[PDB]
Amino acid sequence: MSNPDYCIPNFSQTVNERTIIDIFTICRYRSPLVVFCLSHNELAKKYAQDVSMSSGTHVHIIDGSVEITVSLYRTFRTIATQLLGRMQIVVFVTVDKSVVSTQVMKSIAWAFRGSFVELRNQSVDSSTLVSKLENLVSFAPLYNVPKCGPDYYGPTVYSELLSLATNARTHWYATIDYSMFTRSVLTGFVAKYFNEEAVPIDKRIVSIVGYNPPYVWTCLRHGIRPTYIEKSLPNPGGKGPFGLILPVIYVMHNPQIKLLCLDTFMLSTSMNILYIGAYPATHLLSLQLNGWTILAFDPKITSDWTDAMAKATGAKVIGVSKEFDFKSFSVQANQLNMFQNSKLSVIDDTWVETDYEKFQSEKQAYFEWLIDRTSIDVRLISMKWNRSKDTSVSHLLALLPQPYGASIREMRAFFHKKGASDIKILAAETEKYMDDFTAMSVSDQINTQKFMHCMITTVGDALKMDLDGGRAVIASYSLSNSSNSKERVLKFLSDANKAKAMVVFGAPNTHRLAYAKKVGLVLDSAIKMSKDLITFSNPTGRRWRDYGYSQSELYDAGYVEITIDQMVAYSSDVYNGVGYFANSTYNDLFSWYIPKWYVHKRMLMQDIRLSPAALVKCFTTLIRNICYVPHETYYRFRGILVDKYLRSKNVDPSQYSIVGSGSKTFTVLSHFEVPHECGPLVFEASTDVNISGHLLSLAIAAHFVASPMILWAEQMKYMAVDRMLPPNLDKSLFFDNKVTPSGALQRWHSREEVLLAAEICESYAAMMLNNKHSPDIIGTLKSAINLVFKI
Amino acid sequence: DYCIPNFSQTVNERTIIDIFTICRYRSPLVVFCLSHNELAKKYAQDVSMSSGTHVHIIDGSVEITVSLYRTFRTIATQLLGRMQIVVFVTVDKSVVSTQVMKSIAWAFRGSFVELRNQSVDSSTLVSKLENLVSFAPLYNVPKCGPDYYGPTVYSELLSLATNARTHWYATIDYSMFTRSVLTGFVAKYFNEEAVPIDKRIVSIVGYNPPYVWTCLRHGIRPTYIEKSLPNPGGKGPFGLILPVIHNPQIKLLCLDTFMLSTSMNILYIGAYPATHLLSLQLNGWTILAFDPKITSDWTDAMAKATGAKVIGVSKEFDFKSFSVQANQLNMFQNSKLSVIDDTWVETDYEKFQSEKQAYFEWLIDRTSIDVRLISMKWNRSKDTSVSHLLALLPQPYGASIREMRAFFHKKGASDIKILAAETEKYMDDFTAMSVSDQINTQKFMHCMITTVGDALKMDLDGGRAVIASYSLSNSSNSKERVLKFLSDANKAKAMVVFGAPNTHRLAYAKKVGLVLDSAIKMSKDLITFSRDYGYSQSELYDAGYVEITIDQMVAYSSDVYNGVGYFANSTYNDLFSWYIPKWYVHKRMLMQDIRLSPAALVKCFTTLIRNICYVPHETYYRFRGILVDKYLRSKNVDPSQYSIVGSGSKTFTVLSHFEVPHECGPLVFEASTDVNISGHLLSLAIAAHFVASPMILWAEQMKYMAVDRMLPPNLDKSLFFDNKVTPSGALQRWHSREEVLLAAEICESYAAMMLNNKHSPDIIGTLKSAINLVFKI
Ligand SMILES: Nc1nc2c(ncn2[C@@H]2O[C@H](COP(=O)(O)OP(=O)(O)OP(=O)(O)O)[C@@H](O)[C@H]2O)c(=O)[nH]1
Ligand SMILES: Nc1nc2c(ncn2[C@@H]2O[C@H](COP(=O)(O)OP(=O)(O)OP(=O)(O)O)[C@@H](O)[C@H]2O)c(=O)[nH]1
Ligand SMILES: Nc1nc2c(ncn2[C@@H]2O[C@H](COP(=O)(O)OP(=O)(O)O)[C@@H](O)[C@H]2O)c(=O)[nH]1
Ligand SMILES: Nc1nc2c(ncn2[C@@H]2O[C@H](COP(=O)(O)OP(=O)(O)O)[C@@H](O)[C@H]2O)c(=O)[nH]1
Repeated sequence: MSNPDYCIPNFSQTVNERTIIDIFTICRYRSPLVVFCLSHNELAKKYAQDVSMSSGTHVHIIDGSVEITVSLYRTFRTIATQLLGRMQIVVFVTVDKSVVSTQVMKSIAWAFRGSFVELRNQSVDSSTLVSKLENLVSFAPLYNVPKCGPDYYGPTVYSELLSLATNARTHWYATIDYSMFTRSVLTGFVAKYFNEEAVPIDKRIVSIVGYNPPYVWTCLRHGIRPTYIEKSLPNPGGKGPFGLILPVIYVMHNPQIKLLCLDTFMLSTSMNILYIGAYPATHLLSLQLNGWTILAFDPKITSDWTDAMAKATGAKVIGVSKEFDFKSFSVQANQLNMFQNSKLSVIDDTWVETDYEKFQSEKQAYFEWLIDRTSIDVRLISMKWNRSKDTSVSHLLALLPQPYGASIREMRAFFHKKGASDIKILAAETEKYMDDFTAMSVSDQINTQKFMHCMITTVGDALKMDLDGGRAVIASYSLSNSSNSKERVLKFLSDANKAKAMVVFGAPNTHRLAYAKKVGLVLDSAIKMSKDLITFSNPTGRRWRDYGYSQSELYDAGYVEITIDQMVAYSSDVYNGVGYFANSTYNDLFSWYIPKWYVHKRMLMQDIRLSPAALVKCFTTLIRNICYVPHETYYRFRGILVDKYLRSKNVDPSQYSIVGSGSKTFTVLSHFEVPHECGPLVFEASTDVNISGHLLSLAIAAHFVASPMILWAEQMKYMAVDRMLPPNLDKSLFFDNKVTPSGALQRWHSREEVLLAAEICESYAAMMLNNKHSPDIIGTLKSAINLVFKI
Repeated sequence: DYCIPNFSQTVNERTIIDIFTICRYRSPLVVFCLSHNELAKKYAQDVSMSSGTHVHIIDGSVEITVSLYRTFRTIATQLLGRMQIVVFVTVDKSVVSTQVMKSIAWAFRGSFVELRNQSVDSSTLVSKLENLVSFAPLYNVPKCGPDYYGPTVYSELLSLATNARTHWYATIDYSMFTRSVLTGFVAKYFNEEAVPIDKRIVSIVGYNPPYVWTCLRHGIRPTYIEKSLPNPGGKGPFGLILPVIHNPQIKLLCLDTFMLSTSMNILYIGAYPATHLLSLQLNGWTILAFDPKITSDWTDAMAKATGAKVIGVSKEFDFKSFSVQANQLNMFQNSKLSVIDDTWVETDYEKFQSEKQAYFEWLIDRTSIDVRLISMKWNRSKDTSVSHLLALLPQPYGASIREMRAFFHKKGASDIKILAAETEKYMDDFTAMSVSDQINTQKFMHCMITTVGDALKMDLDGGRAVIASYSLSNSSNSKERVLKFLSDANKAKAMVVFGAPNTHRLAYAKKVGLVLDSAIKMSKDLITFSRDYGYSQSELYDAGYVEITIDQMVAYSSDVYNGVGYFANSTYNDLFSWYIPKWYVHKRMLMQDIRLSPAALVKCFTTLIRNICYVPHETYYRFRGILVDKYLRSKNVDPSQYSIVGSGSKTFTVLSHFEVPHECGPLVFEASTDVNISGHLLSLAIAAHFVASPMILWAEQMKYMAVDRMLPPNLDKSLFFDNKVTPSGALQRWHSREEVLLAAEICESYAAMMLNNKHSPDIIGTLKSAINLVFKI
């Protein structure tokens, strides 16, 4: 009949601008999954029952009654459709590690934005296992294990949700936590790239464009070293060649952030470290330090300590249970023999209760000797400083406050070959200084870490840097010029891709921001834009401007969008960063991109880590539930859309018969062709055409969150024929795709079936979203897909 | 704000609207019974992987009461999730019977499929299984009823010819569902009260055509009461001689359900095959049927399907034999009788009618038989005089055929002359009307089963059953008079089922901006639909009436129900509430099996809010302890007399004896006891903002459950799967009166917390005052 208002499926009454807002809102909950591995199936079943009956959590048990790749396929195909349902989902995995390994299950979990718990080692009465199981029921529908990462150090404290003393509330800073998660994942991705490209460990250095403090920690957590690139040097305003002897004067609650601050910076300066007063050095256990050599001096050191430290960090650890001999000015003393003709830095955390000032006289005289050696490239020495008397020092680059010592009096000195050749430190300056430092707030003390970070900063124009050697760079806002910036950034990226460099690029997505503004989600108050020029502002009222970019602009410059989900899942085997709890609308406005050469080299075979599985079904299923679209009816609508499209190209209806089912979109009756800038699309008599359904649903999802569509399109281009699985990868990572008897990934679609889907994409979006879609989002996707399939 | 749980940023009037919208989807469940577990596993995998449907299989690896408890406690939390749920039941009928599984399905607003008799390669079984995958998230079996006759046609969703679309009139279909359920509830009432079959008659207040069909589907006879009788404008003593102008066999159903309303004994002339009768429940009726094509098998199949006593005669009826001893009419001596004459002939039809007319003019006047009504087809080209003609009517489903229906009756015109020209011109006009206007002429037939009278004045002796529909909420009835009428019905132990707009639910829907004044406006309790009086739960409980939801009525009535189901829930229908008399609630409903329970409402709104607002499971109970702390402070209870625990098992512990003043108390708390407040009361207060509420029926049951209570011996114990049972096999006690009234006392602050102060104080107020009456001292 006439009005669609009294017909189903119904888009006209169910999808208005407020439905679109609601889909945006629901996307903040799009990470419901917990993957929990344990070796006791009766225990799994008990907690599965407890959490589903008490909170409605959906529960699955992969117990080995079914072959593992089939059980994964069944379980995660179901889950993929449900990720926007706003209900928790838990998969218990109780098969052996030899059936599905820790690393494979963690990859799958993170590919579905889930938290991951591995406890299969544990006995049935293990207090930790029972604790984590009971936590499922206490916290559901939330969980206190982070998603997509083992650790979290933000303000959220799940135990506060259970305390009457806090009114059973805790902090929740989604954007800040997600931004930190993102910095972590980008670092992890570069770590994975180094590993995949077999870069020598001493060349695992990444350039961060723009000073970004968290990267020091994230890089050392991943065993790579950071260096910042700044266009200009703000004046430290102190004495010494560099102004770091007394210069003028995100959330991360790490337990011993004090010792982490110095040590992660010092581990940047050199792969070889002399550490005096090392015991216990428990904060080092969290880092990845393959390729580092740590010579540790302390009377408390045991054989047990050394072995634990090398096991946990991977560094070469020579632990000697002695006091250091600061009286012997010989390179042959203190075992410094191994550091001959090598770069070395020294972390001195020794101190004495009585005669401290004169203890500092013996060490400083040792460090002044050691700092100008010639058989050892001595790079930097860190020493505690508390001088009540006046003393002159040689080769002193930086006399610095402690950013995490919180109103204490002790200071830190840094010896360097190019520090001041002579300088007398008086005690009234330092007392009046540390008085100023004691006065400043907690936040202000921490931020003096900038002064330590100057020493691992480079001035220069990032757009002019040398990109040879597969150089790794992380770049977003600061990657820009003062002049002609957008054009210069895209040329730089295009050049970087041509050079086979690894410049990782992020930017606000123009058409997603414009869409979120148009439907009324983002206000002019918070973010404005004219064309691709965007003005941001926080409640503080500080404004900054930056350019939005689109997928087709980047592809034209040789760059392919990848999601944060894909980066962390791809990097799962080396990842040692933080996870997250909530998704953030603000973060979802940004897209991240990697150069085309690396996608072609390493990502054309779509295992689950590089797949769109966690986006390709959940928006479609949400809309079908809201709009009353039966499963088979959905495929009928696809057929009707293709019928209308072919008629608009004056294809005569006798050359094809519409089927509109899940297996056949239409059947070709007689030979015809459709003009297309990537074609013509050719259709042969007596064949079935089945268009690419993933293209259609990814085009919807690209309205709301960062899109895997370009990476998918390159994979789809590769999958015109069967492709043998890579021998170096666990076959289980391909569970979600069809595999032939020969062990090959089975072909997906012809180029016709893909480009036909691209051609009807706009009308599909208009149908599913009741003409409240974005033609611009569709158009940039369509243009990029046509470049992928360029003729 | 940057804290969780978070109601301040998550719940605004727009969230409230979205909750109303999600309530249209609150019937996601399918219960599918079959005998083949590998088939069940295959389609479970197919529908969950393709559409995300949540699937459960009850296969007997776990004892049945525990499996049901586990499965449906889980499902109760998910009913507002806007995702399909399928429970496959593969245990034998001996483990859980068809009627029990159907009662459970419908108590959870589900569709129900019973196919456990089928073999693994049954084409019907596979067909219904594949339908799950094709239609998901929808399904083409109706919820809460076997049949459906509305305009929604699921096959059309699959056809390119229709553009893969079909009709969807949620409000009209749910109103028709409602009529059907109200009828089946009265049929359940008649059965529980063992009313004799001859007395199973219900009065419908206000003319409402569909009730004739729903009543005969349940073996009940309808009677309409209307305050004023508009004369139809035609000839004869009642104006029914030429008055001024879905189901595959609605033609035959329309006349026959009406004719079956007039007498328990029927002479059916020309009855074969009468397939449409097989769908009615006709226990208590006797049908004498004449047709040559009648066989013994047709007779047996007819009595088996309907429960009627069928005498099938394989002859032509003899219109030439003018004695009560002929045509076997002897079985009807000293009883009522009506006659349905479906015969016709294509040669000499006029003379055949002439002879039949002579026969019926004699028959209507018999004295050894009380002949109530005779119907005959009428197509005459000659002028002809007629005696005892009560009505001469078009066939409302006659499309454009030229045949009429004559109705003989002892109170018809003693003699009248029917002019063929007049009837011809009447048929000219009728066949040229639109189909809708044609159908609406069935009101002339229903005139003959309508009584004029003020319903508020009617006699209510003998447990009389009345369906007031919405009619008594019309503003021409002062609230004062209706409530005294209802109060008198309850005291007289009558069964008047009463419906009315719920004043406070409607005001809330308007306040939040769901309903516009362009559609509905209200001043206090006077409501104008674009007019009725709204009623509230506290007004009606004072008049002896208890709210019951439509879900509970159909689940309670499930073993006699033979009505229609529905597919969509409807915002408009949910604005209304239904009420039954307290005396029946106390007699038959205080033991809460699953049919009379709030299980399908008490979890799904709370879980939905907790998901939106980031409320952990344990944190929810901490909030409840915090609310109780504040309440006790506000009553100047010294905080050293209690310690807040705020957990699922203890709300607080009592340290020293203390008391709280209360109009139903005082509430007494003994030292060294744990107090656990009634969580169901709090959840139902939320649900009552959005849909009709089981709160008052629940409260009566809760009052009964201060102590353990033995299970009713003549009910399948599996209907009690969802409540705790004691070692000795009793229903375990629920809560003390202190624990219930404490909940009522904090109810307002709980709704303000859960809905970010966008709740309705009036809805909470009417519930709290009714609960206090339930617990009155
Ligand atoms: N991973 C992946 N596999 C595909 C893709 N397209 C086709 N295939 C293979 O072909 C099958 C289905 O193709 P499609 O017609 O796009 O169907 P779909 O993946 O179920 O998506 P819908 O068509 O919307 O139902 C899958 O089982 C794949 O193994 C694709 O885009 N990505
Ligand atoms: N079968 C049944 N049992 C009830 C009902 N109301 C209360 N109970 C019983 O009383 C016990 C405590 O009830 P409540 O505290 O009111 O509610 P609850 O089911 O525990 O749910 P929450 O307290 O909200 O978490 C329950 O575990 C039930 O066994 C009811 O309506 N039906
Ligand atoms: N492990 C665990 N299970 C629970 C907890 N609370 C409830 N459950 C499970 O959830 C089921 C449902 O109980 P529920 O409906 O919440 O009743 P209630 O416990 O009295 O509030 C129970 O049978 C328990 O198995 C809990 O705190 N821990
Ligand atoms: N029985 C049945 N199963 C289906 C149908 N469509 C999909 N499925 C099942 O659902 C599973 C998931 O299907 P889908 O998500 O479309 O992926 P794909 O069919 O493998 O490309 C498949 O293993 C199918 O067997 C259908 O029309 N009937």
